[PDB]
Amino acid sequence: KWTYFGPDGENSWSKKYPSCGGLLQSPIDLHSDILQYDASLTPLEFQGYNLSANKQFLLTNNGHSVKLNLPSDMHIQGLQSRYSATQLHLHWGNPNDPHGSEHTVSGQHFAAELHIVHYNSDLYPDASTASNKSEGLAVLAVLIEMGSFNPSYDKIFSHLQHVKYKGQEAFVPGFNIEELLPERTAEYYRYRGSLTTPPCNPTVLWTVFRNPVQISQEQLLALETALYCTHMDDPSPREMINNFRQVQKFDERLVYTSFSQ
Amino acid sequence: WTYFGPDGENSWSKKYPSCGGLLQSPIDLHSDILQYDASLTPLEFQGYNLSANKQFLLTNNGHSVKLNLPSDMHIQGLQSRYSATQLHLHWGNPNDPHGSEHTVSGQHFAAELHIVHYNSDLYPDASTASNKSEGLAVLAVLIEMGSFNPSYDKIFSHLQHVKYKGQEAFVPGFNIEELLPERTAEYYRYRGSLTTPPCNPTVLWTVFRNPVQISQEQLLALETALYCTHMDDPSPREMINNFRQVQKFDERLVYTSFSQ
Ligand SMILES: COc1c(F)c(S(N)(=O)=O)c(F)c(NC2CCCCCCC2)c1S(=O)(=O)CCCO
Ligand SMILES: COc1c(F)c(S(N)(=O)=O)c(F)c(NC2CCCCCCC2)c1S(=O)(=O)CCCO
Ligand SMILES: [Zn+2]
Ligand SMILES: [Zn+2]
Repeated sequence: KWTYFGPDGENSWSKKYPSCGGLLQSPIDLHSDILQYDASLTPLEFQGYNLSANKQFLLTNNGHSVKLNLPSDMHIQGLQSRYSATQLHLHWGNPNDPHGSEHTVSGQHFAAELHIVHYNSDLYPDASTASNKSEGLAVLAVLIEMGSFNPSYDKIFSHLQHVKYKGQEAFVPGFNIEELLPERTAEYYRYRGSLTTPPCNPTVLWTVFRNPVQISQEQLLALETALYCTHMDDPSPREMINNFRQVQKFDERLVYTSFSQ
Repeated sequence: WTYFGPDGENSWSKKYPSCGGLLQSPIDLHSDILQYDASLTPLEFQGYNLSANKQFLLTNNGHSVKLNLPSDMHIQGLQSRYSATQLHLHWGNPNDPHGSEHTVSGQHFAAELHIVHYNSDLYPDASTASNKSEGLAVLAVLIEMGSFNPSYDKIFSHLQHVKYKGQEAFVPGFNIEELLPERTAEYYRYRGSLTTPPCNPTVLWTVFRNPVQISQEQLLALETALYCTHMDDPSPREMINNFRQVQKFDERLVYTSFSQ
Protein backbone atom coordinates (compact mmCIF):
# COMPACT_ATOMS: atom_id res chain seq x y z
CA LYS A 1 0.00 0.00 0.00
CA TRP A 2 3.07 2.29 -0.20
CA THR A 3 2.46 5.41 -2.27
CA TYR A 4 4.06 8.71 -3.24
CA PHE A 5 1.53 10.88 -1.42
CA GLY A 6 -0.15 10.92 2.01
CA PRO A 7 0.37 8.65 5.06
CA ASP A 8 1.92 5.88 3.02
CA GLY A 9 4.25 8.22 1.13
CA GLU A 10 8.00 8.23 1.00
CA ASN A 11 8.79 9.62 4.48
CA SER A 12 6.83 6.61 5.86
CA TRP A 13 8.32 3.81 3.68
CA SER A 14 10.93 2.98 6.30
CA LYS A 15 8.16 2.02 8.77
CA LYS A 16 7.52 -1.16 6.71
CA TYR A 17 10.70 -1.37 4.58
CA PRO A 18 13.75 -0.85 6.78
CA SER A 19 16.23 -0.49 3.93
CA CYS A 20 14.41 2.70 2.84
CA GLY A 21 15.90 4.24 5.98
CA GLY A 22 19.31 2.67 5.44
CA LEU A 23 22.44 3.67 3.62
CA LEU A 24 23.21 4.00 -0.09
CA GLN A 25 19.78 5.28 -1.10
CA SER A 26 18.77 6.53 -4.53
CA PRO A 27 18.01 8.80 -6.31
CA ILE A 28 20.50 11.64 -5.84
CA ASP A 29 21.29 15.08 -7.13
CA LEU A 30 24.16 15.03 -9.59
CA HIS A 31 26.23 18.19 -8.89
CA SER A 32 29.86 19.18 -9.30
CA ASP A 33 31.07 18.79 -5.68
CA ILE A 34 30.44 15.04 -5.70
CA LEU A 35 31.47 14.22 -9.32
CA GLN A 36 34.80 12.68 -10.18
CA TYR A 37 36.09 11.56 -13.54
CA ASP A 38 37.02 7.89 -13.77
CA ALA A 39 38.85 6.87 -16.94
CA SER A 40 38.09 3.18 -16.26
CA LEU A 41 34.40 3.78 -17.04
CA THR A 42 34.56 2.41 -20.55
CA PRO A 43 31.53 2.14 -22.84
CA LEU A 44 28.82 -0.36 -22.16
CA GLU A 45 27.76 -2.68 -24.96
CA PHE A 46 24.00 -3.16 -25.50
CA GLN A 47 23.42 -6.75 -26.69
CA GLY A 48 20.07 -8.10 -27.91
CA TYR A 49 18.31 -4.76 -27.42
CA ASN A 50 16.88 -5.00 -30.96
CA LEU A 51 13.74 -6.97 -30.07
CA SER A 52 11.91 -8.58 -32.98
CA ALA A 53 8.79 -6.64 -34.13
CA ASN A 54 7.19 -10.03 -34.76
CA LYS A 55 7.47 -10.88 -31.05
CA GLN A 56 5.52 -9.21 -28.27
CA PHE A 57 6.45 -8.14 -24.75
CA LEU A 58 4.22 -7.76 -21.71
CA LEU A 59 3.31 -4.27 -20.50
CA THR A 60 1.86 -4.14 -16.95
CA ASN A 61 0.43 -1.45 -14.69
CA ASN A 62 1.71 -2.66 -11.29
CA GLY A 63 0.05 0.09 -9.25
CA HIS A 64 3.28 2.09 -9.00
CA SER A 65 4.53 2.54 -12.59
CA VAL A 66 4.04 1.02 -16.02
CA LYS A 67 6.61 -1.66 -16.78
CA LEU A 68 7.59 -3.57 -19.90
CA ASN A 69 9.04 -7.06 -19.42
CA LEU A 70 12.28 -7.69 -21.27
CA PRO A 71 13.85 -11.01 -22.33
CA SER A 72 16.89 -12.40 -20.63
CA ASP A 73 18.78 -12.60 -23.99
CA MET A 74 19.00 -8.84 -23.76
CA HIS A 75 22.15 -7.89 -21.90
CA ILE A 76 24.68 -5.24 -21.04
CA GLN A 77 28.31 -5.98 -21.11
CA GLY A 78 31.17 -4.05 -20.10
CA LEU A 79 30.44 -4.64 -16.50
CA GLN A 80 32.59 -7.15 -14.68
CA SER A 81 29.67 -9.51 -15.05
CA ARG A 82 27.15 -9.69 -17.77
CA TYR A 83 23.76 -8.32 -16.67
CA SER A 84 20.51 -9.43 -18.30
CA ALA A 85 17.51 -7.17 -18.73
CA THR A 86 14.36 -7.92 -16.77
CA GLN A 87 12.06 -4.88 -17.25
CA LEU A 88 11.92 -1.18 -17.97
CA HIS A 89 9.61 1.40 -16.36
CA LEU A 90 9.21 5.17 -15.95
CA HIS A 91 8.79 7.90 -13.36
CA TRP A 92 6.95 11.15 -14.03
CA GLY A 93 5.22 14.21 -12.57
CA ASN A 94 1.74 15.51 -13.36
CA PRO A 95 -0.02 17.59 -16.02
CA ASN A 96 0.30 20.83 -14.11
CA ASP A 97 3.96 20.13 -13.11
CA PRO A 98 5.80 17.93 -15.70
CA HIS A 99 8.96 17.68 -13.59
CA GLY A 100 9.08 14.13 -12.28
CA SER A 101 12.55 12.72 -12.91
CA GLU A 102 14.09 10.91 -9.96
CA HIS A 103 17.68 11.99 -10.43
CA THR A 104 18.27 15.73 -10.65
CA VAL A 105 21.17 17.49 -12.29
CA SER A 106 22.54 20.57 -10.53
CA GLY A 107 19.29 20.67 -8.54
CA GLN A 108 16.90 20.53 -11.54
CA HIS A 109 14.31 17.94 -12.36
CA PHE A 110 13.80 16.66 -15.83
CA ALA A 111 10.25 15.92 -17.05
CA ALA A 112 10.48 12.16 -16.53
CA GLU A 113 12.96 9.28 -16.31
CA LEU A 114 13.23 5.84 -17.90
CA HIS A 115 14.85 2.96 -16.00
CA ILE A 116 16.03 -0.24 -17.68
CA VAL A 117 16.53 -2.79 -14.93
CA HIS A 118 19.08 -5.60 -15.31
CA TYR A 119 20.30 -8.33 -12.98
CA ASN A 120 23.56 -10.19 -12.71
CA SER A 121 22.72 -13.32 -14.73
CA ASP A 122 26.25 -14.66 -14.47
CA LEU A 123 25.61 -15.15 -10.76
CA TYR A 124 21.86 -15.35 -10.24
CA PRO A 125 18.98 -17.19 -11.98
CA ASP A 126 16.48 -14.36 -11.84
CA ALA A 127 16.16 -10.73 -10.83
CA SER A 128 14.31 -11.47 -7.55
CA THR A 129 17.26 -13.55 -6.29
CA ALA A 130 19.75 -10.91 -7.49
CA SER A 131 17.79 -8.04 -5.92
CA ASN A 132 19.04 -8.58 -2.41
CA LYS A 133 22.71 -9.32 -3.31
CA SER A 134 25.64 -6.83 -3.62
CA GLU A 135 25.87 -5.39 -7.19
CA GLY A 136 22.97 -7.85 -7.96
CA LEU A 137 21.17 -5.21 -10.06
CA ALA A 138 22.27 -2.66 -12.67
CA VAL A 139 19.83 0.04 -13.69
CA LEU A 140 20.29 2.31 -16.69
CA ALA A 141 18.61 5.70 -16.34
CA VAL A 142 17.63 8.02 -19.19
CA LEU A 143 16.61 11.57 -18.28
CA ILE A 144 13.62 12.75 -20.31
CA GLU A 145 13.05 16.39 -21.31
CA MET A 146 9.95 17.97 -22.80
CA GLY A 147 10.79 18.45 -26.46
CA SER A 148 10.10 16.80 -29.77
CA PHE A 149 7.70 13.93 -30.29
CA ASN A 150 9.60 10.68 -29.92
CA PRO A 151 8.28 7.84 -32.12
CA SER A 152 10.36 5.25 -30.27
CA TYR A 153 8.94 6.11 -26.84
CA ASP A 154 5.53 6.19 -28.47
CA LYS A 155 5.87 2.46 -29.19
CA ILE A 156 5.24 2.18 -25.39
CA PHE A 157 2.99 5.19 -24.81
CA SER A 158 0.58 4.27 -27.61
CA HIS A 159 -0.54 1.33 -25.37
CA LEU A 160 -1.25 3.33 -22.17
CA GLN A 161 -5.07 3.37 -22.53
CA HIS A 162 -4.93 -0.45 -22.35
CA VAL A 163 -3.13 -0.68 -18.97
CA LYS A 164 -5.02 2.11 -17.23
CA TYR A 165 -5.58 0.22 -13.99
CA LYS A 166 -3.50 -1.77 -11.53
CA GLY A 167 -2.97 -5.38 -12.58
CA GLN A 168 -3.83 -4.81 -16.24
CA GLU A 169 -1.54 -6.21 -18.92
CA ALA A 170 -1.12 -5.57 -22.66
CA PHE A 171 1.34 -6.66 -25.34
CA VAL A 172 3.78 -4.36 -27.10
CA PRO A 173 5.42 -5.52 -30.35
CA GLY A 174 9.18 -5.68 -30.10
CA PHE A 175 11.28 -2.72 -31.15
CA ASN A 176 14.88 -1.69 -30.77
CA ILE A 177 15.23 -0.63 -27.13
CA GLU A 178 18.45 1.19 -27.96
CA GLU A 179 16.20 3.78 -29.65
CA LEU A 180 15.16 4.85 -26.11
CA LEU A 181 18.79 5.71 -25.23
CA PRO A 182 20.25 9.21 -25.69
CA GLU A 183 23.11 10.31 -27.82
CA ARG A 184 26.65 9.56 -26.66
CA THR A 185 25.90 6.67 -24.36
CA ALA A 186 29.63 6.46 -23.65
CA GLU A 187 29.07 9.56 -21.43
CA TYR A 188 27.45 8.55 -18.12
CA TYR A 189 27.40 8.94 -14.35
CA ARG A 190 28.02 5.78 -12.28
CA TYR A 191 27.37 5.28 -8.57
CA ARG A 192 26.39 2.69 -5.99
CA GLY A 193 22.84 3.04 -4.76
CA SER A 194 19.51 1.43 -4.20
CA LEU A 195 16.08 0.68 -5.55
CA THR A 196 14.16 3.97 -5.54
CA THR A 197 11.02 2.17 -4.37
CA PRO A 198 10.32 -0.20 -1.48
CA PRO A 199 12.02 -2.40 -0.48
CA CYS A 200 14.85 0.09 -1.26
CA ASN A 201 17.55 -2.61 -1.36
CA PRO A 202 21.05 -1.03 -1.60
CA THR A 203 22.03 -3.44 -4.37
CA VAL A 204 21.97 -1.28 -7.51
CA LEU A 205 24.82 -0.14 -9.70
CA TRP A 206 23.33 2.96 -11.31
CA THR A 207 24.32 4.29 -14.73
CA VAL A 208 22.66 7.63 -15.53
CA PHE A 209 23.39 8.77 -19.08
CA ARG A 210 24.73 12.30 -19.39
CA ASN A 211 22.42 13.42 -22.18
CA PRO A 212 18.62 13.44 -22.00
CA VAL A 213 16.15 12.37 -24.63
CA GLN A 214 13.07 14.36 -25.63
CA ILE A 215 9.40 13.39 -25.69
CA SER A 216 6.60 15.85 -26.48
CA GLN A 217 4.25 17.68 -24.14
CA GLU A 218 1.45 15.57 -25.59
CA GLN A 219 3.34 12.31 -24.86
CA LEU A 220 4.00 13.52 -21.29
CA LEU A 221 0.33 14.47 -20.90
CA ALA A 222 -0.74 10.98 -22.00
CA LEU A 223 1.71 9.40 -19.55
CA GLU A 224 0.49 11.72 -16.78
CA THR A 225 -3.25 11.24 -17.37
CA ALA A 226 -3.75 7.66 -18.63
CA LEU A 227 -2.85 5.63 -15.56
CA TYR A 228 -4.23 4.84 -12.11
CA CYS A 229 -2.52 3.24 -9.15
CA THR A 230 -5.78 1.48 -8.26
CA HIS A 231 -7.78 -1.41 -9.71
CA MET A 232 -10.51 -0.81 -12.28
CA ASP A 233 -13.23 -1.38 -9.68
CA ASP A 234 -11.68 0.59 -6.79
CA PRO A 235 -14.18 3.07 -5.24
CA SER A 236 -11.28 5.35 -4.17
CA PRO A 237 -9.31 5.80 -7.41
CA ARG A 238 -5.84 7.31 -7.28
CA GLU A 239 -4.14 8.82 -10.34
CA MET A 240 -0.64 7.50 -11.07
CA ILE A 241 1.21 10.83 -10.95
CA ASN A 242 4.28 12.15 -9.18
CA ASN A 243 5.74 8.65 -8.88
CA PHE A 244 9.30 9.79 -8.14
CA ARG A 245 11.25 9.70 -4.90
CA GLN A 246 12.95 12.86 -3.56
CA VAL A 247 16.71 12.88 -3.78
CA GLN A 248 18.67 11.37 -0.91
CA LYS A 249 21.62 12.38 1.22
CA PHE A 250 24.95 11.33 -0.27
CA ASP A 251 26.21 9.36 2.83
CA GLU A 252 29.84 10.23 1.72
CA ARG A 253 29.45 8.72 -1.76
CA LEU A 254 30.95 10.18 -4.92
CA VAL A 255 29.52 9.80 -8.38
CA TYR A 256 32.00 8.74 -11.03
CA THR A 257 31.80 10.12 -14.56
CA SER A 258 33.00 8.64 -17.83
CA PHE A 259 33.45 12.17 -19.15
CA SER A 260 35.95 14.65 -17.79
CA GLN A 261 34.20 17.77 -19.10
CA TRP B 1 17.15 11.16 15.82
CA THR B 2 20.03 12.12 13.50
CA TYR B 3 20.82 13.29 9.93
CA PHE B 4 22.32 9.95 8.80
CA GLY B 5 22.58 6.18 9.40
CA PRO B 6 19.57 4.27 10.74
CA ASP B 7 18.08 7.17 12.71
CA GLY B 8 18.24 9.69 9.79
CA GLU B 9 15.46 11.62 8.21
CA ASN B 10 13.71 8.80 6.35
CA SER B 11 13.15 7.12 9.73
CA TRP B 12 11.98 10.17 11.74
CA SER B 13 8.32 9.32 11.04
CA LYS B 14 8.63 6.10 13.10
CA LYS B 15 8.85 7.99 16.39
CA TYR B 16 7.55 11.37 15.16
CA PRO B 17 4.48 10.72 13.00
CA SER B 18 4.11 14.31 11.85
CA CYS B 19 7.39 13.92 9.93
CA GLY B 20 5.38 11.79 7.50
CA GLY B 21 2.33 14.06 7.55
CA LEU B 22 1.20 17.16 5.72
CA LEU B 23 2.76 20.57 5.24
CA GLN B 24 6.39 19.45 5.61
CA SER B 25 9.33 21.80 5.23
CA PRO B 26 11.79 22.68 3.77
CA ILE B 27 10.86 23.12 0.13
CA ASP B 28 12.34 24.33 -3.12
CA LEU B 29 11.37 27.94 -3.83
CA HIS B 30 11.06 28.05 -7.61
CA SER B 31 9.38 30.33 -10.09
CA ASP B 32 6.36 28.29 -11.14
CA ILE B 33 5.04 28.11 -7.57
CA LEU B 34 5.64 31.76 -6.57
CA GLN B 35 2.82 34.27 -6.41
CA TYR B 36 3.00 37.93 -5.47
CA ASP B 37 0.72 38.83 -2.54
CA ALA B 38 0.30 42.54 -1.76
CA SER B 39 -0.80 41.66 1.80
CA LEU B 40 2.79 40.70 2.64
CA THR B 41 3.84 43.98 4.22
CA PRO B 42 7.17 44.49 6.02
CA LEU B 43 7.82 42.89 9.34
CA GLU B 44 9.18 44.92 12.19
CA PHE B 45 11.84 43.41 14.45
CA GLN B 46 11.23 44.69 17.99
CA GLY B 47 13.51 44.15 20.97
CA TYR B 48 16.16 42.61 18.65
CA ASN B 49 18.79 44.97 20.04
CA LEU B 50 19.67 42.78 23.01
CA SER B 51 21.26 44.48 25.98
CA ALA B 52 25.05 44.08 26.00
CA ASN B 53 24.67 43.91 29.77
CA LYS B 54 22.66 40.67 29.54
CA GLN B 55 23.94 37.28 28.47
CA PHE B 56 22.26 34.68 26.28
CA LEU B 57 22.85 30.91 26.48
CA LEU B 58 24.50 29.21 23.51
CA THR B 59 24.07 25.41 23.47
CA ASN B 60 25.24 22.48 21.37
CA ASN B 61 22.16 20.26 21.51
CA GLY B 62 23.67 17.50 19.35
CA HIS B 63 21.67 18.66 16.31
CA SER B 64 22.73 22.30 15.81
CA VAL B 65 24.11 25.20 17.79
CA LYS B 66 21.30 27.22 19.35
CA LEU B 67 21.20 30.66 21.02
CA ASN B 68 18.38 31.24 23.51
CA LEU B 69 16.51 34.49 22.97
CA PRO B 70 14.31 36.49 25.35
CA SER B 71 10.53 36.64 25.00
CA ASP B 72 10.60 40.51 24.94
CA MET B 73 12.12 40.13 21.47
CA HIS B 74 9.31 39.80 18.90
CA ILE B 75 8.04 40.23 15.36
CA GLN B 76 5.42 42.88 14.76
CA GLY B 77 3.34 42.85 11.59
CA LEU B 78 1.67 39.40 11.80
CA GLN B 79 -1.88 39.17 13.18
CA SER B 80 -0.54 37.96 16.54
CA ARG B 81 2.67 38.91 18.23
CA TYR B 82 5.33 36.19 17.81
CA SER B 83 7.97 36.26 20.50
CA ALA B 84 11.46 34.89 20.02
CA THR B 85 12.62 31.69 21.64
CA GLN B 86 15.92 30.72 19.97
CA LEU B 87 18.02 30.86 16.82
CA HIS B 88 20.12 28.12 15.23
CA LEU B 89 21.81 27.18 11.95
CA HIS B 90 22.00 24.43 9.33
CA TRP B 91 25.02 23.72 7.14
CA GLY B 92 26.75 21.16 4.90
CA ASN B 93 30.37 20.08 5.07
CA PRO B 94 33.72 21.24 3.60
CA ASN B 95 33.57 18.77 0.69
CA ASP B 96 30.07 19.90 -0.27
CA PRO B 97 29.49 23.33 1.37
CA HIS B 98 25.85 23.71 0.36
CA GLY B 99 23.74 22.91 3.38
CA SER B 100 20.82 25.37 3.42
CA GLU B 101 17.44 23.77 4.05
CA HIS B 102 15.40 25.79 1.60
CA THR B 103 16.60 25.84 -2.00
CA VAL B 104 15.97 28.52 -4.62
CA SER B 105 15.41 27.28 -8.19
CA GLY B 106 16.84 23.94 -7.04
CA GLN B 107 20.04 25.43 -5.57
CA HIS B 108 21.28 25.17 -2.03
CA PHE B 109 22.94 28.08 -0.33
CA ALA B 110 25.97 27.45 1.88
CA ALA B 111 24.00 27.57 5.15
CA GLU B 112 20.80 28.88 6.66
CA LEU B 113 19.96 30.77 9.89
CA HIS B 114 16.58 30.28 11.59
CA ILE B 115 15.12 32.60 14.22
CA VAL B 116 12.29 30.71 15.91
CA HIS B 117 9.31 32.56 17.39
CA TYR B 118 6.06 31.46 19.01
CA ASN B 119 2.59 32.99 19.23
CA SER B 120 2.75 34.58 22.65
CA ASP B 121 -0.72 36.17 22.26
CA LEU B 122 -2.28 32.69 22.22
CA TYR B 123 0.20 30.51 24.09
CA PRO B 124 2.40 30.88 27.22
CA ASP B 125 5.62 29.44 25.86
CA ALA B 126 7.13 27.96 22.69
CA SER B 127 6.81 24.33 23.82
CA THR B 128 3.04 24.75 24.37
CA ALA B 129 2.68 26.65 21.07
CA SER B 130 4.64 24.11 19.05
CA ASN B 131 1.80 21.68 18.32
CA LYS B 132 -1.01 24.24 18.14
CA SER B 133 -2.66 26.24 15.43
CA GLU B 134 -0.84 29.41 14.46
CA GLY B 135 1.79 28.29 16.98
CA LEU B 136 5.15 29.14 15.44
CA ALA B 137 6.84 31.57 13.03
CA VAL B 138 10.40 31.08 11.80
CA LEU B 139 12.53 33.65 9.98
CA ALA B 140 15.06 32.13 7.58
CA VAL B 141 18.21 33.81 6.29
CA LEU B 142 20.08 32.21 3.41
CA ILE B 143 23.87 32.34 3.80
CA GLU B 144 26.48 32.36 1.05
CA MET B 145 30.19 32.80 0.82
CA GLY B 146 31.64 36.23 0.52
CA SER B 147 33.24 38.94 2.69
CA PHE B 148 33.74 38.48 6.46
CA ASN B 149 30.68 39.22 8.52
CA PRO B 150 31.46 40.78 11.93
CA SER B 151 27.91 40.29 13.14
CA TYR B 152 27.82 36.56 12.51
CA ASP B 153 31.19 36.39 14.24
CA LYS B 154 29.43 37.54 17.49
CA ILE B 155 28.07 33.98 17.44
CA PHE B 156 30.82 32.06 15.69
CA SER B 157 33.60 33.33 18.05
CA HIS B 158 31.94 31.20 20.75
CA LEU B 159 31.77 27.92 18.79
CA GLN B 160 34.88 26.31 20.21
CA HIS B 161 33.33 26.59 23.74
CA VAL B 162 30.35 24.52 22.59
CA LYS B 163 32.25 21.89 20.65
CA TYR B 164 30.45 18.86 22.19
CA LYS B 165 26.84 17.95 22.80
CA GLY B 166 25.56 19.41 26.05
CA GLN B 167 28.19 22.15 26.27
CA GLU B 168 27.08 25.74 26.78
CA ALA B 169 28.51 29.25 26.64
CA PHE B 170 27.19 32.72 27.39
CA VAL B 171 26.94 35.25 24.58
CA PRO B 172 26.62 38.98 25.52
CA GLY B 173 23.63 40.64 23.93
CA PHE B 174 24.04 42.18 20.47
CA ASN B 175 21.69 43.47 17.77
CA ILE B 176 20.18 40.33 16.22
CA GLU B 177 18.83 42.40 13.34
CA GLU B 178 22.47 42.59 12.16
CA LEU B 179 22.06 38.92 11.15
CA LEU B 180 19.27 39.79 8.72
CA PRO B 181 19.95 40.51 5.03
CA GLU B 182 19.37 43.56 2.97
CA ARG B 183 15.80 44.55 2.10
CA THR B 184 13.96 42.41 4.61
CA ALA B 185 10.73 43.71 3.02
CA GLU B 186 11.45 41.15 0.24
CA TYR B 187 10.55 37.63 1.41
CA TYR B 188 8.89 34.32 0.58
CA ARG B 189 6.04 33.17 2.85
CA TYR B 190 4.33 29.81 3.20
CA ARG B 191 2.70 27.53 5.79
CA GLY B 192 4.91 24.56 6.69
CA SER B 193 6.48 22.64 9.47
CA LEU B 194 9.41 22.25 11.78
CA THR B 195 12.27 20.80 9.73
CA THR B 196 13.30 18.54 12.61
CA PRO B 197 11.35 16.16 14.82
CA PRO B 198 8.64 16.40 15.86
CA CYS B 199 7.98 18.05 12.44
CA ASN B 200 4.77 19.76 13.62
CA PRO B 201 2.94 21.49 10.72
CA THR B 202 2.57 24.67 12.76
CA VAL B 203 5.19 27.01 11.27
CA LEU B 204 4.58 30.16 9.32
CA TRP B 205 7.81 30.43 7.31
CA THR B 206 9.33 33.71 6.16
CA VAL B 207 12.41 33.17 4.00
CA PHE B 208 14.13 36.43 3.12
CA ARG B 209 14.78 36.87 -0.58
CA ASN B 210 18.36 38.13 -0.27
CA PRO B 211 21.21 36.14 1.33
CA VAL B 212 23.88 37.37 3.70
CA GLN B 213 27.57 36.72 3.36
CA ILE B 214 30.11 35.18 5.58
CA SER B 215 33.76 34.49 4.79
CA GLN B 216 35.21 31.23 3.64
CA GLU B 217 36.94 30.92 7.03
CA GLN B 218 33.72 31.63 8.91
CA LEU B 219 31.84 28.96 6.93
CA LEU B 220 34.65 26.46 7.49
CA ALA B 221 34.57 27.22 11.23
CA LEU B 222 30.83 26.55 11.34
CA GLU B 223 31.29 23.29 9.44
CA THR B 224 34.25 21.98 11.50
CA ALA B 225 33.88 23.38 15.06
CA LEU B 226 31.13 21.10 16.38
CA TYR B 227 30.43 17.45 17.18
CA CYS B 228 27.02 15.88 17.58
CA THR B 229 28.41 13.61 20.36
CA HIS B 230 29.22 14.20 24.05
CA MET B 231 32.86 14.90 24.91
CA ASP B 232 33.38 11.42 26.42
CA ASP B 233 31.84 9.50 23.51
CA PRO B 234 34.50 7.01 22.37
CA SER B 235 33.04 7.29 18.84
CA PRO B 236 32.91 11.04 18.03
CA ARG B 237 30.64 12.25 15.17
CA GLU B 238 31.19 15.64 13.48
CA MET B 239 28.16 17.92 13.25
CA ILE B 240 27.84 18.31 9.47
CA ASN B 241 25.04 18.07 6.89
CA ASN B 242 22.45 18.99 9.54
CA PHE B 243 19.73 19.97 7.05
CA ARG B 244 16.61 18.11 5.92
CA GLN B 245 16.12 17.23 2.25
CA VAL B 246 13.45 19.26 0.48
CA GLN B 247 9.92 17.92 0.62
CA LYS B 248 7.33 17.48 -2.10
CA PHE B 249 5.12 20.59 -2.31
CA ASP B 250 2.18 20.00 -4.85
CA GLU B 251 -0.83 22.15 -5.68
CA ARG B 252 0.27 25.05 -3.58
CA LEU B 253 1.93 28.39 -3.77
CA VAL B 254 4.70 30.22 -2.04
CA TYR B 255 3.67 33.79 -1.65
CA THR B 256 6.14 36.59 -2.29
CA SER B 257 6.18 40.11 -0.97
CA PHE B 258 7.93 41.20 -4.19
CA SER B 259 6.77 40.90 -7.73
CA GLN B 260 9.71 42.30 -9.60
C1 LIG C 1 8.54 1.12 -10.41
O1 LIG C 1 9.06 0.30 -9.33
C2 LIG C 1 10.33 -0.22 -9.54
C3 LIG C 1 11.42 0.63 -9.39
F1 LIG C 1 11.17 1.93 -9.22
C4 LIG C 1 12.72 0.17 -9.59
S1 LIG C 1 14.16 1.27 -9.71
N1 LIG C 1 13.64 2.74 -9.85
O2 LIG C 1 14.77 0.85 -10.93
O3 LIG C 1 14.87 1.09 -8.48
C5 LIG C 1 12.85 -1.20 -9.78
F2 LIG C 1 14.13 -1.66 -9.97
C6 LIG C 1 11.84 -2.11 -9.88
N2 LIG C 1 12.08 -3.46 -10.22
C7 LIG C 1 13.15 -4.27 -9.75
C8 LIG C 1 13.08 -5.59 -10.55
C9 LIG C 1 14.13 -6.55 -10.35
C10 LIG C 1 14.35 -7.15 -8.96
C11 LIG C 1 13.07 -7.58 -8.20
C12 LIG C 1 12.67 -6.53 -7.14
C13 LIG C 1 12.07 -5.14 -7.59
C14 LIG C 1 13.01 -4.33 -8.32
C15 LIG C 1 10.51 -1.58 -9.77
S2 LIG C 1 9.04 -2.53 -9.90
O4 LIG C 1 8.25 -1.95 -10.95
O5 LIG C 1 9.40 -3.92 -10.10
C16 LIG C 1 8.17 -2.42 -8.40
C17 LIG C 1 9.02 -2.96 -7.23
C18 LIG C 1 8.23 -2.88 -5.93
O6 LIG C 1 9.07 -3.43 -4.96
C1 LIG D 1 17.96 22.50 15.14
O1 LIG D 1 16.71 21.95 15.54
C2 LIG D 1 15.65 22.78 15.51
C3 LIG D 1 15.09 23.18 14.29
F1 LIG D 1 15.74 22.75 13.19
C4 LIG D 1 13.97 23.95 14.20
S1 LIG D 1 13.35 24.65 12.66
N1 LIG D 1 14.38 24.38 11.55
O2 LIG D 1 13.29 26.05 12.93
O3 LIG D 1 12.11 23.96 12.39
C5 LIG D 1 13.37 24.33 15.40
F2 LIG D 1 12.30 25.14 15.35
C6 LIG D 1 13.84 23.97 16.65
N2 LIG D 1 13.21 24.45 17.82
C7 LIG D 1 11.79 24.68 18.04
C8 LIG D 1 11.65 25.49 19.33
C9 LIG D 1 10.26 25.88 19.70
C10 LIG D 1 9.14 24.86 19.88
C11 LIG D 1 9.55 23.59 20.70
C12 LIG D 1 9.80 22.37 19.77
C13 LIG D 1 11.12 22.45 18.98
C14 LIG D 1 11.13 23.39 17.82
C15 LIG D 1 15.03 23.19 16.70
S2 LIG D 1 15.79 22.63 18.19
O4 LIG D 1 17.16 23.03 18.11
O5 LIG D 1 15.08 23.12 19.33
C16 LIG D 1 15.70 20.87 18.17
C17 LIG D 1 14.24 20.39 18.31
C18 LIG D 1 14.13 18.88 18.43
O6 LIG D 1 12.75 18.74 18.62
ZN1 LIG E 1 12.75 3.34 -11.46
ZN1 LIG F 1 16.10 25.28 11.52
